[PDB]
Amino acid sequence: HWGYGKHNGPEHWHKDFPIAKGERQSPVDIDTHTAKYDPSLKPLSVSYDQATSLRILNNGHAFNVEFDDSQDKAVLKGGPLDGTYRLIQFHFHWGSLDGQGSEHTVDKKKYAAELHLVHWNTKYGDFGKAVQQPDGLAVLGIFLKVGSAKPGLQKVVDVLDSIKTKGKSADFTNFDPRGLLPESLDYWTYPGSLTTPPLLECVTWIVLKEPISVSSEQVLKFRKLNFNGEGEPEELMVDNWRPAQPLKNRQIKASFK
Ligand SMILES: CC(C)NC[C@H](O)COc1ccc(S(N)(=O)=O)cc1
Ligand SMILES: CC(C)NC[C@H](O)COc1ccc(S(N)(=O)=O)cc1
Ligand SMILES: CC(C)NC[C@H](O)COc1ccc(S(N)(=O)=O)cc1
Ligand SMILES: CC(C)NC[C@H](O)COc1ccc(S(N)(=O)=O)cc1
Ligand SMILES: [Zn+2]
Repeated sequence: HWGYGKHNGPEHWHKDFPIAKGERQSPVDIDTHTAKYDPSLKPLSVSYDQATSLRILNNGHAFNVEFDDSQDKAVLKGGPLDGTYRLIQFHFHWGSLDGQGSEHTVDKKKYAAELHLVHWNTKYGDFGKAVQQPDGLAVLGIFLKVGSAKPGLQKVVDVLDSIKTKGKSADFTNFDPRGLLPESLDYWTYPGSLTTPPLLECVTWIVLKEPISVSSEQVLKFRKLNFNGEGEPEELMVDNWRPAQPLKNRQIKASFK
């Protein structure tokens, strides 16, 4: 199956997922001098106060913190979006070293990691229907750099020991994702795709300009996770990022001057 190794990584994905070479693939490089300020872009509305987290899962490619998305409890609206998008999960992509790990890049700069808060459009009823639509998902992407610790991340870091290997899960209730946001909500936005198979072209990407800082100890604990299942030869879960894809016939818009 697909992965991030030499024999199943991003250069192989097109053989089972031909949309890998499609017209609106993600991630991309964000050329800050080419992105156009769009004064018609509305401010983002992040309403996470009623969020209900449930569980954290090692799925063999990353770890997902999952939410109750059966009601409008934690939603994203505004910005480039029409309608209401419900938070279903967040996850990260990260590197084996601090100089790499993010999926999007900014003027070719790579950050140490990237957080993805995944939301689906409520007019399609459920997540599986939404991923079949060009405006079905909105993913809020947030860069991580290494510096001071992020206090709101520590609860996640401290549970990773219990989900070391693929298929393990743990209860993860009462987690507040507001503690993972930077101060500013200035953003870039463009139409794109899931960055892992099935690579569906269903995502409005909203990438925040301001990174969050995490400590070296926090990201070191990400790197102790395993791609493999329990009892299998250990493969550290590192460098689970897809590189930048061709922008093709797309414009990146900026919410800020
Ligand atoms: C785990 C054992 C069966 N070995 C796996 C097997 O060789 C499959 O190899 C592959 C290699 C690449 C892919 S793709 N186009 O999804 O990235 C799929 C299967
Ligand atoms: C009805 C409520 C409790 N929520 C149910 C909703 O279908 C959420 O289901 C989920 C939530 C997250 C995921 S994962 N590991 O892909 O991120 C999968 C199914
Ligand atoms: C209506 C809500 C609760 N749906 C979102 C929820 O997370 C369900 O997630 C999913 C996940 C997968 C599918 S499938 N295998 O049909 O594509 C459908 C819904
Ligand atoms: C096809 C459906 C039902 N299952 C999809 C699967 O859960 C993958 O979901 C996702 C969700 C988000 C992303 S990312 N890295 O772009 O934010 C990638 C895969
Ligand atoms: Zn992701």
